[PDB]
Amino acid sequence: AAKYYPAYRENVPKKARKAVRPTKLRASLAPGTVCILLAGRF
RNA sequence: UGUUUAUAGCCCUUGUUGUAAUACGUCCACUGGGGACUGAGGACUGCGGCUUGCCAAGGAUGCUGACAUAAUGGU
Repeated sequence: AAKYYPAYRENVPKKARKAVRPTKLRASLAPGTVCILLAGRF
């Protein structure tokens, strides 16, 4: 099959059960809101 | 000074509004937030929920950025 296999039987990680679910933003950050930038260049 | 709701009212008992409210106690296998520390394990098995796939259910993954530097780290 492949060429130059590693001399170590690879350790596959255990199947994680972390499912990505949609972020629930703050109830006060509706579109059209005026906001204040705290960090960054602005 | 003396009296008995009058041109203020109060105290006691009962009825009512009443299945009154609140406080306190207790409980919810009811629920909304904010912060902190930790991520041990390493294919598959298990117990469960959902609808075979999915799942927060036998231990962290995902999306990114900066720097790739003495920056982290050590002496």
